[PDB]
Amino acid sequence: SLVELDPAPIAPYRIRNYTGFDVIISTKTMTLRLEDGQEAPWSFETANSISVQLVGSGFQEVKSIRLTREGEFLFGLKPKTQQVLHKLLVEIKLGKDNIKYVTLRSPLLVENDTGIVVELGVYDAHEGHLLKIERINPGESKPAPVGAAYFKSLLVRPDPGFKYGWSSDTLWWRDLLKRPTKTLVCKSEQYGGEVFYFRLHARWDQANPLTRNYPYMRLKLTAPLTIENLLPYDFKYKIYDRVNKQEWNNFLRKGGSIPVHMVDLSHTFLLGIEMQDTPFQASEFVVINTGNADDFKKDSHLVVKDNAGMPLNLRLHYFRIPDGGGSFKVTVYSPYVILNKTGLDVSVRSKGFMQSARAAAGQTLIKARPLMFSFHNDDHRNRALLKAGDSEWSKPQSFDAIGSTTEVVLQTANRNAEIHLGVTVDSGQGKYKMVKVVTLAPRYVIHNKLGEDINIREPSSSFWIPLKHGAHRPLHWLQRGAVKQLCLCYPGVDNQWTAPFNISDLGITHLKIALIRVEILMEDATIFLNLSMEQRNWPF
Amino acid sequence: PYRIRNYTGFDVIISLRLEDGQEAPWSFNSISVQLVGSGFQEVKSIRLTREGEFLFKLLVEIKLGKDNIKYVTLRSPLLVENDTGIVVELGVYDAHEGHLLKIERINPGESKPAPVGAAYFKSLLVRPDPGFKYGWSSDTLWWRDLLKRPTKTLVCKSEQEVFYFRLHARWDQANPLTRPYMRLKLTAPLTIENLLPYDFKYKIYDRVNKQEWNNFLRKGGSIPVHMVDLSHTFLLGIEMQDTPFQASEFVVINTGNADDFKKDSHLVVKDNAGMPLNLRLHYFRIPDGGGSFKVTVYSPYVILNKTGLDVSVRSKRAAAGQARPLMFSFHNDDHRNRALLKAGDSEWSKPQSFDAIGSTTEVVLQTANRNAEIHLGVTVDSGQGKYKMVKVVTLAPRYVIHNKLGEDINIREPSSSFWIPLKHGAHRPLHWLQRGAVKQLCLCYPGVDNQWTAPFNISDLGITHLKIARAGQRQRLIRVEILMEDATIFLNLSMEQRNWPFSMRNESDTEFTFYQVNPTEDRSGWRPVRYRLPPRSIMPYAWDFPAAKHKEICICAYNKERHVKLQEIGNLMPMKLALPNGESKTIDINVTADGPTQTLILSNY
Repeated sequence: SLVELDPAPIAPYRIRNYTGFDVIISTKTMTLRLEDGQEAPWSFETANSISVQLVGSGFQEVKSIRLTREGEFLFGLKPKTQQVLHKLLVEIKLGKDNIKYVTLRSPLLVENDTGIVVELGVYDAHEGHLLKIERINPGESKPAPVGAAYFKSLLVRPDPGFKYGWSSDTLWWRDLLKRPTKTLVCKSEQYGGEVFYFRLHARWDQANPLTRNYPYMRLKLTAPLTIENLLPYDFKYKIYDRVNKQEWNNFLRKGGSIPVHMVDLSHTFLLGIEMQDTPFQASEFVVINTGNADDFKKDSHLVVKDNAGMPLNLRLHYFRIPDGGGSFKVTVYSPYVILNKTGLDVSVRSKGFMQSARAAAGQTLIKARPLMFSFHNDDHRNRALLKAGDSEWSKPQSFDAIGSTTEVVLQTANRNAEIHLGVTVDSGQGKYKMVKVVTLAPRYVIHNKLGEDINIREPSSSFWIPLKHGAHRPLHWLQRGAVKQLCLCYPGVDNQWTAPFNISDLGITHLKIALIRVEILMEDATIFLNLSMEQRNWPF
Repeated sequence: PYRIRNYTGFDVIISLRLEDGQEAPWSFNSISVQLVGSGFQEVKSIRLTREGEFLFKLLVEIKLGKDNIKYVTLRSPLLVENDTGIVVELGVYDAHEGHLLKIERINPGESKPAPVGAAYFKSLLVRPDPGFKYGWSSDTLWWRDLLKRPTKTLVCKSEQEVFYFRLHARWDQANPLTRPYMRLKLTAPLTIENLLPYDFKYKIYDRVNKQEWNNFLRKGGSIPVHMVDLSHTFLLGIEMQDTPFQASEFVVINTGNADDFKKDSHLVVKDNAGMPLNLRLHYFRIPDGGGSFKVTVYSPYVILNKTGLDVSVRSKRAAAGQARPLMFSFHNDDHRNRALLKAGDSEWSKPQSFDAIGSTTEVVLQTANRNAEIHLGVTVDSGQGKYKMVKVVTLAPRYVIHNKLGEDINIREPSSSFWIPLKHGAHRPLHWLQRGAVKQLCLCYPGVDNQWTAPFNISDLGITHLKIARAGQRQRLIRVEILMEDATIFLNLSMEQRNWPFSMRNESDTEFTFYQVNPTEDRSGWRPVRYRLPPRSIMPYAWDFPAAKHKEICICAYNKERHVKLQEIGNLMPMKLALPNGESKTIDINVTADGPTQTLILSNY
């Protein structure tokens, strides 16, 4: 056999060298030589401190670097030339893997918060020469070389394959102390009009005085615009710059987000969408960013008209990227999404407070597409009306109550049956938190697990309907009464119907047929009836 | 399968000799009835297969009862129904000689006929039970007078106090035997029903026959009144015991013939502070009663405070008479009227509907000067059975936790340093919660140097397993059952007395180590917990962090790692390990499904 055990449970450092020089790290016995850009694990087999010497830098070996606390600790490189005090920054981050990541670098950091590879170049602006160039992956950061961050300037460009040149201005920390926020312009090598845009924000602690004497900054590079699609459909979008009059076309799936590097935030630019697979036309342009010269208020809504002409008022959410220096995300969403899960084709109308009732835009027939829904204005007194099949229109229902289940009883046309629906209104899960999801369901659903086919009938009614084994079916039309009931029979002729059982009484109920267990359980405004053969002892 | 009731006023012979007033069974399909000493011939060819009223004047009533037996009452076509609650004596009166012939008792609910032959010539009189000491009816009950005036008040003076019946006579207008085929129903003139959640003492006043009448009525109770006449305008006044309400003013429950007072559809009670409550009065006319009716005092809303907090309700003024159930009304009857709730030290709520029949809503209350919220569940239903006109509004906690672990436990929201104790066998509402879309909880054994568990989502309905351990002790599995009753998510914490969902079975000659993969934003609380699986061993495992979306494990051997899932059946994808002696080993990985348990088998290839 095997040894049965109880389920009880059971290189702590990783050092990277981003200094621009080869380093030698020795404990205060064990040595590790690291090239520039390489990382290696580290363990201590004085206390828990190391000593770092930058090879070929002309700097003394920094002693007594304790690696136990986390944060950014600055050490003074000892041969000061002319009151220059160059600093080595040791950054320690305790990651989620319970491993302290240790970065040896200069205090100037460049953060790539874009989705593409960015090349950072070390530039001598007096000589016109690019000393070195390092690549930064998306979501990563790289520093200027140690020592060179004080004297040399910086340039950024995208990945060469994109054929965009270096930034037309430099990234100089003494200029960034007075002007930390800057749009970085990169001209194209294939089109004079084509111009890639970065947006740079520089940030530091305003209490540390060393940033007035040394580049102790972080330089975050972002996309100036990000477009998120939280509709339940895809769209093709069209960005128009009012200045110099360019238009850029692209595609965006449901749930997706895309960065744009083709617009500058000093220009007024506009968004237009054309939703795919939906009875709506292309939208008009809405102002998603104003310029420094223009004074347009940016649009909070986006109108799409269907093929009949009725409007749908989508909403635009703006989120400023933190530490981004004015770069933002725009999100197109529908304020309501109605899910028709009744099985019957459902018409939805919108009625205002003092306004009249109008039909909803883009209503199709069922297999049921999700229906984007908005009111004509943003009143809390606005309500909606529902119609299921050949039923009468509903009472005014509220789609604003977050986390609510409501029974809706519809009287029906030319008969005395009634349709019973369950309406759930929730907020969308995760990133769809600003979208109110309205599920329309039948209130009663019966499911057959008896092993064979069955016939069901409400006992105040001569109208019977079958139900196959393993098939679920809703119970739409019901006869009027306070308590709702049902009866079962086998499909053989001259078999007898059962006693009536209340289909709204939650719990288990036994029922003899010529023992059947009916369990009755509510789930998201829908009472589910489950029929089964009782495989236990009878209660009497 | 037959039962014959001889109510003819004579003795009959059925071909069974049945005397007058005696019932007897019968089987066999027709019979013949001889009325002995009546001066009539033998009625024969009496079919007993169909139900109804058949005339031969002689009447045979056949009723197919609940015990599917053929009830066969032989009678005259003049029947007196006792639909009152007391025993009624019926007398056969000869008004030309002042002469009472026979006296027949009628129990409540049943009916008794006039004698055959004497119905067409002699009049009738009713009275109550002679233990009540009330005389006969002052007027006579003559059916020719009832053919023109079918509805009357029957008055009975006391023998040392006036008793009243309401008589209505009904018949088929298309019957050819008009001018005595009729039914004479006797009802109480008034019935008062209490559908309040408190008892009251009531008092009936009247303008004519100035006579106050005081009595008591419990909750859910109904009482007939025989001391008033429907020709009199009379008034009802209630006073509820064990309430903070005072006595009510008199409202008009019956108008007279000569008066023009409107019948009050409402009844206002006032509390000890002066705030009003508008109870409603439902009137139900008794069918074929001749205008006798039932009045019903009910509250339009009953608010049940099941939260455990002190709750105030306002109506858009404050509610009157503010756990006992709270009767609630609005100032008027508009569907745009809403209410506001306050619970404890929280702000007032959004406008809530008490008219939304069959609804469960979640109400979130921002508390005063702190960033915690109170989460409530509001359920609005109609009452059960006879309470269907009352709207019942239950205020409940949104979340309730229940300890069935056997030991005491401590609970904590994972974004909070504030922990709450929880004794064994104790229900507790989770009122105050931190803000956020995903509400979570953590458990810990009491005492320091004990670690908290992984967070689990308390809004995800179903079964969730959670691993817990004391300091230096082994792990035990907690079953967390999360179920929604009605605006109340009950969390039940028990110790799992079932095999664990996973069994790591290392059949190979290689020591492994396994851990749950980092999902990364996340709210699983993932920390590194590695387990050692020595060669030829087995150990049950439950997810270390059940709040993760994608859940896989990572097995590790000789600085090699392999992610494997734990729900699929696997694909026997082997893992190649480079051993320090220079050779290579190959570990086959399979997942079998033993019922609810998924077993991971690592073998040698």
